[PDB]
Amino acid sequence: KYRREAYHRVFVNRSLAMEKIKCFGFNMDYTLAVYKSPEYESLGFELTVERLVSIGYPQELLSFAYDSTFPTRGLVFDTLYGNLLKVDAYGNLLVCAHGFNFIRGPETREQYPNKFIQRDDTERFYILNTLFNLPETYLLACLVDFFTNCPRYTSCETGFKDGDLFMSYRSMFQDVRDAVDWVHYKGSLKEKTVENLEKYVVKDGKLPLLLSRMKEVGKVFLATNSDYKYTDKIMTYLFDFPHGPKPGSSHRPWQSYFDLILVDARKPLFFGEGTVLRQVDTKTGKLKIGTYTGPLQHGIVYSGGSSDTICDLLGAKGKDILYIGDHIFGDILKSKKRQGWQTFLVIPELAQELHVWTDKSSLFEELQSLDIFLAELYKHLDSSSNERPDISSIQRRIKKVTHDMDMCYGMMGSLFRSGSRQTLFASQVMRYADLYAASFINLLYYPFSYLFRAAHVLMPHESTVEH
Amino acid sequence: KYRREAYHRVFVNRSLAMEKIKCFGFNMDYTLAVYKSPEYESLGFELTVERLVSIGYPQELLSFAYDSTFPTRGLVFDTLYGNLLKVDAYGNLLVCAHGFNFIRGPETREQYPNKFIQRDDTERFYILNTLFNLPETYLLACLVDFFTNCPRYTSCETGFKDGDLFMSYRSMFQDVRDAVDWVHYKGSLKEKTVENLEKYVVKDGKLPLLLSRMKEVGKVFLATNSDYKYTDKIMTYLFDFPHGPKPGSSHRPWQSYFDLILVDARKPLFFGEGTVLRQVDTKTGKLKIGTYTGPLQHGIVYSGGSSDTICDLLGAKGKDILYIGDHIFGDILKSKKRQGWQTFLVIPELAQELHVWTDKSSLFEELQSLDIFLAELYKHLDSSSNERPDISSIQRRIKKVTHDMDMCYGMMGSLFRSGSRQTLFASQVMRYADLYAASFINLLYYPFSYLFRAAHVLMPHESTVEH
Amino acid sequence: KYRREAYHRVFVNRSLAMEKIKCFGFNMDYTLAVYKSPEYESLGFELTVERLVSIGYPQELLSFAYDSTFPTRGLVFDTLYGNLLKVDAYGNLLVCAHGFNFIRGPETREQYPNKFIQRDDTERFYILNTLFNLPETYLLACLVDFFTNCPRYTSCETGFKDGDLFMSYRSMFQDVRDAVDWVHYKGSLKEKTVENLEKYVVKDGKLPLLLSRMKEVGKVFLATNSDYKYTDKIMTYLFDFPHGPKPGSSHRPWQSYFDLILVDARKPLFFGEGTVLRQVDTKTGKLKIGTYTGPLQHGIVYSGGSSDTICDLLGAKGKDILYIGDHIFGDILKSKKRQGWQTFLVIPELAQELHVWTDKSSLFEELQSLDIFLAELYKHLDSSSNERPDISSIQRRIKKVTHDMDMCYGMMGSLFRSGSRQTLFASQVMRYADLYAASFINLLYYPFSYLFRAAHVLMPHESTVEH
Amino acid sequence: KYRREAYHRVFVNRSLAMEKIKCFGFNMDYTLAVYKSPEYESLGFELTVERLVSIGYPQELLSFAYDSTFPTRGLVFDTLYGNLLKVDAYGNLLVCAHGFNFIRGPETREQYPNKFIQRDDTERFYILNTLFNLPETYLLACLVDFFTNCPRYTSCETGFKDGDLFMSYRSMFQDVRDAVDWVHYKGSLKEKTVENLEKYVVKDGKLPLLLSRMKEVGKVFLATNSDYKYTDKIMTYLFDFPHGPKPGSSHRPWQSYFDLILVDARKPLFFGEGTVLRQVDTKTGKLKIGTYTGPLQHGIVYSGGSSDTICDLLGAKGKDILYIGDHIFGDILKSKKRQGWQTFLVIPELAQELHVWTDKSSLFEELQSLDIFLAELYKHLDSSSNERPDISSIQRRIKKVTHDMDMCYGMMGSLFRSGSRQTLFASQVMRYADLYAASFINLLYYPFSYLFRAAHVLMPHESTVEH
Ligand SMILES: [Mn+2]
Ligand SMILES: [Mn+2]
Ligand SMILES: [Mn+2]
Ligand SMILES: [Mn+2]
Repeated sequence: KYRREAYHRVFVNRSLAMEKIKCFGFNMDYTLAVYKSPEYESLGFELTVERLVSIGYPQELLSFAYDSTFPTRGLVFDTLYGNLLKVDAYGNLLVCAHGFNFIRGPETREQYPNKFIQRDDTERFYILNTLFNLPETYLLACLVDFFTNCPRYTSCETGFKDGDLFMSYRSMFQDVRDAVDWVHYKGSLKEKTVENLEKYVVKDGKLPLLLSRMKEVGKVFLATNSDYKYTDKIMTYLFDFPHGPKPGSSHRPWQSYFDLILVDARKPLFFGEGTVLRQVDTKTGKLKIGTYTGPLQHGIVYSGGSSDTICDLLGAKGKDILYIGDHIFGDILKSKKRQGWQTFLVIPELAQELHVWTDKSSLFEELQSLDIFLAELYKHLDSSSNERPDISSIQRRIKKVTHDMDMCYGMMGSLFRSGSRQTLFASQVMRYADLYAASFINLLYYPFSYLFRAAHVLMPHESTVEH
Repeated sequence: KYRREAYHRVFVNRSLAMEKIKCFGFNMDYTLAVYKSPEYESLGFELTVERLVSIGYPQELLSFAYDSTFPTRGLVFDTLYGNLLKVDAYGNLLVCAHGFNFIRGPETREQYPNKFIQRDDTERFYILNTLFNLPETYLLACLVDFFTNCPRYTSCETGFKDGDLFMSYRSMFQDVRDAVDWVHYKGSLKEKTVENLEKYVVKDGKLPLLLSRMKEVGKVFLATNSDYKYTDKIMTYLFDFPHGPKPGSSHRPWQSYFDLILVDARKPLFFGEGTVLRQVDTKTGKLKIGTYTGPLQHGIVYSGGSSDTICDLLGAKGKDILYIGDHIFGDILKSKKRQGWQTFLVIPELAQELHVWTDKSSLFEELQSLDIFLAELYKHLDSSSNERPDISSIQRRIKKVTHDMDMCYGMMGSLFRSGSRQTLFASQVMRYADLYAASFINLLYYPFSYLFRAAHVLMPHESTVEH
Repeated sequence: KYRREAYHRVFVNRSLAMEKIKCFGFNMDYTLAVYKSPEYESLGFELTVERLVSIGYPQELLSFAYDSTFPTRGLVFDTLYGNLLKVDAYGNLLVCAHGFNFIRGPETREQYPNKFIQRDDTERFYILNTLFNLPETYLLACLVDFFTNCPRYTSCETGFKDGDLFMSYRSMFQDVRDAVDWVHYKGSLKEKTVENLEKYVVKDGKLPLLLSRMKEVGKVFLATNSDYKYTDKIMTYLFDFPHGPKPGSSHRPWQSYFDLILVDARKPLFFGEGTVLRQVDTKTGKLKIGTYTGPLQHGIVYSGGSSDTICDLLGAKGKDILYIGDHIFGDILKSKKRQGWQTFLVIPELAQELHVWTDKSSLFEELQSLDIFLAELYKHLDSSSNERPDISSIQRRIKKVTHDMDMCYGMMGSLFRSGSRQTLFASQVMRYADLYAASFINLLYYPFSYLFRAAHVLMPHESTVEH
Repeated sequence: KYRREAYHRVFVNRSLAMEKIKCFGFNMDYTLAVYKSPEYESLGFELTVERLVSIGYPQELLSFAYDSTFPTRGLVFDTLYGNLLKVDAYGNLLVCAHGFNFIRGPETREQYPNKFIQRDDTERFYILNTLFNLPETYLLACLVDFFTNCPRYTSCETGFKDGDLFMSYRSMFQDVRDAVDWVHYKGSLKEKTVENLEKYVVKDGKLPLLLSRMKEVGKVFLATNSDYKYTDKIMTYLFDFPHGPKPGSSHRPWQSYFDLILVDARKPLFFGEGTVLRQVDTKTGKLKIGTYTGPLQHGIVYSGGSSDTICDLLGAKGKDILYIGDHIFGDILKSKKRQGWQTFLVIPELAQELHVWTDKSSLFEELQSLDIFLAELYKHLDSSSNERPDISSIQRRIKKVTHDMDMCYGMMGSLFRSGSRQTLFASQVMRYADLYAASFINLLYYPFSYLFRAAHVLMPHESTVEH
C-alpha cells in the first residue's frame, strides 16, 4: 500500500472526509507557534527556579540546569509520596521514579498496593499532560532529589523535616504550581520570549503557504488563550518573510489569513458557557467598551466568547470544524452540548519517536527474534509435557533490550508506551484526536479532498491469528 | 512464527509466566459449567416472559421466541429512550436499536447530542455485560418493539400509554430486571436445569484431565456464587464419566479435584469485605452449626467468606493466584487492597468470532483492496493539487462490506468491535483480563511452564509505518 | 379585630381582590369530591396490598390494616435507607422513621451527615405530597417494618435478603409505586367507589349553593384529571339532592353549573404543552370523531387540551382565573409562560389541626410559661456574670410538652410544622397558594367583593420587638 | 416576657444552647472590622469609577457620587434587561428599577412574564448579597441611568447602540464585575483604607472585652480571606487602646486573643476541599516554605487550609463551633460533609431597621387601623351579600402608607421585606443563620450559659386565629 514519507504523514484514529471540512480552527501556543527546544523549556525552568528562590527556596536550586532527556510528557506527580509515575490506561504503574531514583520491582508495591493508583483522585495525583508541563516535571524531580540527598534535610515518607518545620510534597507541589503559574502570567516569560524571538519560536514559510490554501477551500479562525499584545507579536514573527504565501508574492499581514481571530479564549471554559463576547481595539490591545455584532468582516478581533459564538459567527456546525491544537480536552459536556468539533492533535514528540522507530530497527528486530525462538522451545509442548527449559538468560535479554529500546526515547520512555504496554497518554490521544501528527504542517502533503481512513487497532486475538 | 491452532489459543493482554502460578481458582457457572446455546438462553427467556405475564404483562409476550442472532453481549440499555446502545470505549454510539428498528445516521443525533452518552450515569444507562444478560437483552428489544407497534398502545419518547396508565421504559426495564432476578433466584430455572442436565450443560472429559494436571503443579479451588445443592448437581454431572482423569483410570468424586471449595461466594462483595466464613454440611446441604477452620484437609466445603480468607486458607499471595472465570470486574479496590489476583477470562463468543475471522477472509481482503486503491487515487496529490476524484461509489462499497462483515456476527455485530471502532466491551476485557480464550479448557494445550508473552497493540503511527 | 369563625376562614398568603375574579376553576378529586376518611384511604390501601400479593409479596401483607394516625402528608421516602423523612423548608431532618421505629437523636447523623438531605435528588428521595399518597405512605412504613422484624428476612442497610434474593428498598418502593398506579388506573378502585358512593364520598348542599353563586358573578369551569364516565358518576352523586341550589328550587344537572367542563386534563402537562383538545361524546362517554370548537355554548364536554386553550375558550386572562384545588404545583414555566392563574389550595387537615390549635391551648400556654420563666432566670445576666443556672429539668419539660403537642396531630405530627420548625410542606404551600382553607366550600362565607389581605409573616426581630 | 433592649438583642432562628459552645470563629472584614458608612462605600465606588474611566468609560462617570440611600442589599441584576430587581423567596418581582426609573405595575409584566424570574439562571441574573456589593449596586443603576438619558446613546432592550458598536448590559456588567474585583485585589482599596484607618474602620473597646470573656469559656479562632499584611494592620488598629480587655489592664497584642489565626482562607472553597495548609512567617508576612504541624501553640499563623483542618487543630467538631460572620453561605455540601458549624450572621442594616420599627410606629399603627376598618365593612357579609362598598380610597391609603413605610428604609425598601412580602434575602438569612444581630458585639449582653430559644414563625392560619 502507498504511504507518504513517514515524517509527512497525518495519522488517523477515526475516519474523516476532508472534502466535508468547512472551517479550520487554530490553537496558537505550541501549534502555529512552536517554541524551540530545549531553549524554551530551559527559559521556563530558570524563571521558575528564580521565583522559587525569591520566595524562600534554598540557593542550590540555581545550580539546576534543565535536562530535556529526563521528562516524558504525561506523567503523574503523586503529592503523597513525591513520585513521578508513568501509568497505563487504567492505573497500573509502569515507571516510578523518586527524584532521580527509579523504583524498580517489589519496593514499588510497598508504596503502591498492586502497583496501582486510582488516577481519578485528583486531590492526590496531578497529571502533567501539556508541553508547558515539561519544565515543571523535571523540576519536581530535581526538588525531590535534592532535598532527599541534602544532609540538612531529614527525609520522611510524605516530605522533609527541617527542625520544627515540615515540608510535604503536597506543599512543595503547590509552590511549584504557583511559581510556574506566576511565571506564565506575571513573570517575564512572555516578555523575554518576545525580545529574542529567533531563539525561542520556530519560523517556516510552510505556515503561510498551508493556511493560504486552507483559506481557498473553507474558513480559517484562531482561538488562542493568549492576549492580543502577545498574539500580535508572535503572529507577526511567524509571518515575517519577504513574501506572502508563495515566493514572489507580496507579503500580507497575518490577520489577513483568518476570517475570525479570537484571543482570551479561556479554553476549556471556552467550550462550555464561555465568557462575554468582547472585542479588542487593535491599536491599544485593550478591550473596546463596545462590541461589533453582525457580519464577519475582516479587521475585527474578539476576546472571550464561546465555541457556540465562534460557531455562529462562522455560520458552521461542530462537524464542519476541524480544531487544530496541541491540547487534549475532556468530553465532560459531549453528552449534552449538541455541537462537537473534529480534532487534529499536534504531538511534537512524534518526530523523534519516528526516528527511533526507523533508525533503531535493530532492537525491534532482535526482540522479534527472541520471541520467535521462545515460541519454538514451547512448540511441541502441551500440558502433558512437564519440561521446564531454562529461559532465564532469554528472559534477561528481553528486559535489557526492551529497556534499551525504552531509553532511546529518554529517561522516562516513550510518550505512548512503556515496554509492551500503552500509556495513559496514548489512550487520551486515541479518545480525543481524530487526526494527529508531529505538526499540523503535514496537512500540506494531503489534498483537501483526501479521505483519511482510520487505522485498525487490533486485540491480541486479532493481531496474532491469520486469515 | 509458530502459533498453536487458532481454536486452541490462549490470548495474552498482559504477559504471564505460568511457572509462577501456585493456585488455580475457578468460577463455576459459564466457566466450568458451560450452558448450551440457544437452549439455556431460551429456558431463561421463557421463564422470564412467563414471570412477567403472571404479574400482568399482555398474553402476546407468550408468542415470543428467544432468538440467538439478535443480541450481542455488552450492550447498554437506555432507560430514558428505551434503546439498546452499542457504544465504544469512550461513549461513542456505534449502534442504536429501538426495539428492532435500527436508528441509522442523523436521527441518532436527534436523541443523542453528539452520538454520545455519559455512560457514568447508572440511573439512566444499564450495561448488559454477562452471559446471563443475553436473554434479558433480547427481551428488552421485544418488549419495546411490541408496545411500539401494538395498536392499543400509544408510544411516547419515554414509554407507552397502557390505557390510562403510563408505562415508562425505565419502569418497564426494572420489571424485566426483577423478573430475571426472580427467575434465577426463586423460580424454576435451576430445577429445570438439573432435571435435564444433558439438554442444558456441556460435558467433556477434557475438564477432569486439565484439572487433574493443574493439581499436579499447584493448589486448586472453586469459588462459586451458587449454593451447594446446585453446585453438587452441576459438578457431579460435569464429572459423570465412567473413568477418572484419563481413560482406564478410576473415577473419583468432583470434590477430590479441589483443595478448597467455596459456595455462596456473593461476588463481587466477596472481593472486598465479603461475608462471614461459613461451613456447609455436605449431607443436608444446609449450613453447619459452626465452622471447623484450620488445616486445609480436603472434605470441608465453605460458604461465604472473602478473597482474603481464601488466600489465608491456601497460604498464598494474590500474584500466586490465577482466577479463571467469565465475569469482568472493576478495579474499585485495586488502589488500597494489597491483594490482587491474576485473571483468565472465558469469552465463549470467541469460537464463532474466530470462525468469521477465518471463513470470511473474502471480506477482510476485499476491504483491504478498497484501501490499496483509495490510497492509489491520492498517491500524487497534496494540498497543492485540487482534483476532487469521485470516491462516493467505492466509499459505498466499503460501507456495504463493513456492514456485511458486522452482520456475520449477528444483528448487533461483533462482541469486540463495530466495523473499525472497538467496543466498550473490548476495552473492559483489556482492563480486566490478563489471559483470555473461548474456554478455560484451552490451557490444556500449553505447558505449565509456559511464558505467555503479551501482544503488542499498535497505535496508528505504529501499525502504518515500517522499520 | 373582627374575624370570621376559625372553621369558616379562608387564609391569605398573598393578598387578593375577589371582585377582580372573572373565572372559577375547579379540581374534582379531593376538591369538589372530598373522599371520606379513613374509609377511602383504607379502600386504596387494601387494593394496593392485594395487588402486591397477586405479584408475590408474602401473605402477611393481608393482615395489615390501614391506620390513619400514622402518616402525615408531605413526607419524604428515602429509597436508599428505606426511611420516611419529615424535613424542613431547607432539607433539615425533623423526623426519621424506619418502619415504625423512630430514629431519635444521634443515630440519625449516623445515616444522615448533618441531619440533612439534598432533596433535589429525585432518584433517591420521593416526596409523598398528595392526599392519594396517604395510603402509600403508611404502606411503605408497614412493608419496611415487617421485613425488618420478620425472622425469615435478613435486614441490610439498603434492603433485605429474601432467601437468595436481595430486595432493595428502592426496588421495593417502585413496586409500591406501580401498585398504587395500577390500582388507581386499572384496578377496581374507581368501580368500588361508584358502587358505594355514600360510603366513600362526602355530600353537602353547600356545594351547589356556592357554585350557583359563583356563576352569578363570573364564569365557572371544571378541569379534572379523571375520565367522563367517572366524572359523571361522581358529579351526579355530589349534586343528587331533591332540589337545586336552594331548598324548594328545582334540581338541575351538574353540567348546568359549568360554562366549560374538561376531563382527561393530564395535569400538570395540562399547564404547559398539554394534549390535543378533544370533545367527549356525552352519550357513550367515548371521544367524538372530531371537536366542534368555537362558541362557549354549554353542553360541550372537552377532553385533554391545555391551560392556554381553557383561557381562549373562556375569553379570559390568567389573573382573571382563580384555580381551586388540592394539588401543589411548581413554578417551572412561570418565568416564560406569560399566563399564570391565581390559586386557592384545599388543605383538609386544616380542620382537625385548627381543632388542636384551639382545644389544646393548655399546652401552647404552658410552653409559653416555660419561656417566660426561662427568660426570667436570665434577666440580670450578661457575658460578665458567670452563673450557670440549672435549666435541664425545665429544658426537659419543654421537650415532653412539644412532643405531646406534636403527637396531638398523629405520629408524624402536624402537616405544617414539627415543634417550632416549619415543614417543607408548609413552604410549598407558601410558594404555591394565594388562598388556602380546609375546604373550598369556605368561600361561601365571604362576599365576592371581598378583599383578602395577606397575613404579615414576621421574622424573629419583628415578632419579638415592640413598636 | 422579659427582653433585653432592642439594640442589644441577639435574634434566634433556630434554638442554640450557649453552654454547648466550645469554639468561637470569626470573620474579619465587616464582622470584627466594621467599615464605616457611607465613607467606605464611597471609597470603593470612586476607585471603581476611576478604573472604569481608565479602561474606556466616558468621563461623566466622575460626576457620580455614591448615594447610600439608593441600594438595598441583596438585589438581583438582570444582565438581559439591565434591571435591579427585588424578588421574594421564590422569584416574584417586588421591585424593578431601570437605572433610577422604578417600573411600577403592568409594564413590568411586559418584560417579566408573571412578574416572575427563575433566579437559578445565574448566566442571566447576579445576586448582590454582600456588603461590598453595595457600591457595585448603586453603580449599576448610575450606569444604566446615564447611558439611557445620554443623547449620544441609543437605548435598546438589551443595551445601547453607539454607531457600529453595541454595549449590552451583560458586557456592561462584566466590566463592572472586573473593575470591582480589580479594585479589591490590585487597586489601592486596601492601601488607602490602611492609611486613614480612623475614617474607614470602627474602633470600640467592647471588641477586646467580649473576645476576652469568650476566651475564658472556650477557644477563639479567626478565618479571614484577607492576607496577613492586611489582617495585622486591621487587627492592630481594632485593638489599639491604652489598655487591654478592661480599663487599667495592660494592653496585649491582638494575636493573643486567638488560639488559631488563619488568613487566606479562600472561603467558601475553605469549607470544602480547601487549599494546602500553609504557615505565614509573621515577620515578612510571606509564606514559610515549611509548616509547623502538631500542637496548638500561640505565635503560629496559618494560610490556606480547610474547615476540617481548623476543626482538627482546635480539637472540635462542627456543632462545637459557632461561626460568626457577615457572609451567607450555601449548603451545597451539607448533605455529605459530616461536619457542620453553627452560625451567627452579622446584619448591620438591622440597626436602622429597628429604628424604623420603633421610631416610625405611627405608620404601623395606622396600617393596623385601616385593616381594622376594612375587616369591619365586610363583617356582616357572606356570599349572599351582593354589596360592593367602595374601598378604593382606603385601598389607595394603604398603598401610600406602606410605600411611606417602605421608603423609611431607603429607595429600595427594607432588607428583609417589601410591603407585606418577605425578600429572597430574608429567606437565606432564615436558612443560614442560627443566630443573627446587627453586630456580634451584642453577645456581650448574654451569659455564656444562655439558652437562645427560636422565634416562632407563623403561617396565616396560625398568626390570625386565637387559642
Ligand atoms: Mn496551545
Ligand atoms: Mn460465572
Ligand atoms: Mn385533585
Ligand atoms: Mn466578611
